[PDB]
Amino acid sequence: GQQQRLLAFFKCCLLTDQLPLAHHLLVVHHGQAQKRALLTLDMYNAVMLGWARQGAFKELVYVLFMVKDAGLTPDLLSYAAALQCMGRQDQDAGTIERCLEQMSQEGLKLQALFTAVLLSEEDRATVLKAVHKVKPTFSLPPQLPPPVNTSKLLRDVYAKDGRVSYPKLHLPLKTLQCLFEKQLHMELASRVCVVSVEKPTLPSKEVKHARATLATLRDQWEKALCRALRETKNRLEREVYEGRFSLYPFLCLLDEREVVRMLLQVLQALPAQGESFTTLARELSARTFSRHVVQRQRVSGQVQALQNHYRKYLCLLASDAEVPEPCLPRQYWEELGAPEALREQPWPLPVQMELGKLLAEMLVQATQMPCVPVLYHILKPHPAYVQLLEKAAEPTLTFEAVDVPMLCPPLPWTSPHSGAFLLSPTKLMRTVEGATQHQELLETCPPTALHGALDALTQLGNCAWRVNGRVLDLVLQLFQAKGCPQLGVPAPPREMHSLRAEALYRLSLAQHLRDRVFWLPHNMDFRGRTYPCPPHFNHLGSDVARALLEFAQGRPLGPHGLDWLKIHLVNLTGLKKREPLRKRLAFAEEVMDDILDSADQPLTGRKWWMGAEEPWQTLACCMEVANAVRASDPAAYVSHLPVHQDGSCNGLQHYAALGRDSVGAASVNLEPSDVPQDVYSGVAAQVEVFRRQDAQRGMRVAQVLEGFITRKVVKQTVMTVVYGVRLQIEKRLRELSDFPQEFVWEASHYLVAQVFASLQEMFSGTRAIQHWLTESARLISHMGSVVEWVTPLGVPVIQPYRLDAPNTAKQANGFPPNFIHSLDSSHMMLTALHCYRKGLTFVSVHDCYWTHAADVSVMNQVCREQFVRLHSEPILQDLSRFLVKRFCSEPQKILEASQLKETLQAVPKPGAFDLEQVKRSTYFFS
Repeated sequence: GQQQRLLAFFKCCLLTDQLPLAHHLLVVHHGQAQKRALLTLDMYNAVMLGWARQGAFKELVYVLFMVKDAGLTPDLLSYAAALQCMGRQDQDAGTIERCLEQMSQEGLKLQALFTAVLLSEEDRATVLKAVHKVKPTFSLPPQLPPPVNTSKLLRDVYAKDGRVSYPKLHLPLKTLQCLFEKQLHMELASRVCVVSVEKPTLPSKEVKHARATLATLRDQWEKALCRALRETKNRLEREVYEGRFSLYPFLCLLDEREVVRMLLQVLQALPAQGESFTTLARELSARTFSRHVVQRQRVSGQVQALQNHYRKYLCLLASDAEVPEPCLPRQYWEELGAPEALREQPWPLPVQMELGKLLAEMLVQATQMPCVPVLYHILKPHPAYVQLLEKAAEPTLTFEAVDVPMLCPPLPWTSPHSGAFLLSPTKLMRTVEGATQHQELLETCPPTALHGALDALTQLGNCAWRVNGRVLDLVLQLFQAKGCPQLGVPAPPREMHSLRAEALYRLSLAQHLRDRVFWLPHNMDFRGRTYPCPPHFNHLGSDVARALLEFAQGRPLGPHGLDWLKIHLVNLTGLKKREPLRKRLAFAEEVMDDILDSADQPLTGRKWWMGAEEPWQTLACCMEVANAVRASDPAAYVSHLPVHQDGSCNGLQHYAALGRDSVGAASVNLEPSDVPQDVYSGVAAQVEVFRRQDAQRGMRVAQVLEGFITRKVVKQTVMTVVYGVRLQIEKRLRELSDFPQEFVWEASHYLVAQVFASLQEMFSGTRAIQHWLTESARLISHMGSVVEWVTPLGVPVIQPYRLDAPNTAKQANGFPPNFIHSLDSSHMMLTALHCYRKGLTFVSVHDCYWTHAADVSVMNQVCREQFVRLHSEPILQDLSRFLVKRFCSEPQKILEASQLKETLQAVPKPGAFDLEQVKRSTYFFS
């Protein structure tokens, strides 16, 4: 604990150029025997590096003398730093020769020092200049091409074959450069004012009085916060000289005015309900770190180097510019020469928490509101303050530049730490829980294994997005004047105000991005799932958000694209959902008049779209069907709107493929069919028979649920049971007012149990695979080991559930769903990478694959192909061998590891289902 803080303290002092300050602490700690024991070679090297950059040869020699006094043998870092300081001071050749004589005798080879001990380019250059001055020639190692993954699944993606057509964005290179400059200013400020879409309040004395009081209050808060920052900085500095670890350099990394402004912005943004103190502290620490990194890059010229590099990179992503040899974005960034920043790595979690907590305490204490403190400590905004904000109705609402989607193409994920936002540090793992373990597995793993995940994430991020003007205007009209809950636009009206605020933020961002093209990067999850980095405007949020968001890129519909759009509209409405595709197209032809009338008069018309399950998506597809038919050639028409191709229960499909089941294949459309089979309906029928049995039993849950087990409710329960770790299922039951809501929770639980039993009874492969996975997970957790496994792609995935040791039951039940999510992510990533080779634009929303109408058929075929290949590869056998080699090889717990050996060895036997027919399955992703 303390050692990590001390190491963080010394690295932070290098960034603030507070070398005397850091050295004073080091000397005091060295004097104390107990503190000296904590002191380590890495800390000594950090002080050495700072003094070497400062060029203080005498100070560096004193640090080396301290190293000898401790008795530690100087490492490669120590010698690289001594050489760099010698270069900085252009010291005589004899001293450099004596330093190289001390090296290797007690400093290892100079080649090893250059290859390892990664340092800033200035540090390397100074060390090399010293070596050049000294007699040795240094023998700089030559550069070697980056390793390329040889895995069979990824072989096609990473092959050197030239028959590839990588997509290029329509926007010109110069326009992309201007967008880059706008994004760079956004990152610089980490704050962008966005106009509110709420109807402006009439100007009045009370509203104006509230605004004037608020402005005076903000000025007072600013002054008090600045005074508090000065006082805290002085106290921390006094502690540092005294000899006690402080957060003074952490506070100095960012300017006092900037820290005060960020604190005031957090106070403003804090919602009426409030936010957890730990979350707020984490947010403040991460923000301080991001703004510091931005400042360091601009002052040190990393921003200038980034401008040059990124401008060169844009040629690949700009249609007008051309690159002679096609490459993936990460490969391009690597061939150009990734400028890896050292600061990219974050502070230790204790230090981050301490900093965030201190800033939050400063905000709470400093801010005072006449009735006293604005913030109450689970921080709660003062009720009068919330009322004042409501009366003021400020036109502009400031959001974080990270929260807003980037106006520039996302930077390639050359590494987990270095990707997405160019100036703000973005970790690859979305999940906060078990973040350290999640990324430790990623880093230990060879880079080639994670290349596929990085490339897929970059490809999903690269896709352009634009808002729909017509949909946005109609939604604004409904939102501003009252609201339509059934349609999905929140009314002004706990949950209600939060929903209204969420709609306000999303619509405000859409208004800000009224006609600009915005790029949102995609951040992975432990389950390998892909989630957009922008929280406010991610497409996953809602149906209205999906309707607003359409691909900026324009794709010709093609000969069958119009048919795909009409089928998509029928699917979106949900009418005739389990009938053949030809029938769905025919139904679209039958309901075309309603389709057009909805497209033309959403508010005052037939309003047929409102009846459909997804009203806004139905309206958007209506608009694109109207535009298609109106256009002289529908095939020529460019349809921005995404076309979605989900595949029933993907997890159930994975289970049936993993353990070959003929009935399972037929039920989940893994076997060629003409009459599509609804899995949800079959499971509902089994639930109904079990319902009759329970009705015979004393329990009345069945009599309560009679006639109240709809396909939609069974759908939610099936998804939860398979690819879920219950709230949605109970909510579905609540919607039915007729259904006795006295047993909503009881009914949800009973439904979950019955659906799980039904799924196991109908599907032999599903029951066998689930049973083996659950038993293996339980017997792995038994040894205090969280069940980790490598996906077929090669990405490490580790379950993060912990109890303050692994929980045997949480891991045991979680493992089948997490494994299913890992397979789903692997299948989606293979589909995305192959589609990228084809040139298709692929984005994954939840479990649904989204692409342009022309691209739907090719995406479907790629999906089928990848699925076949994936399952044909021995997923079960490889998992069994992997888990044996990992957990079973445990001398400490060998006694139960032998029983785990037996359990893993008894893999579920495959049945008799041919995977090849999946390709010929029409309804697999229809």
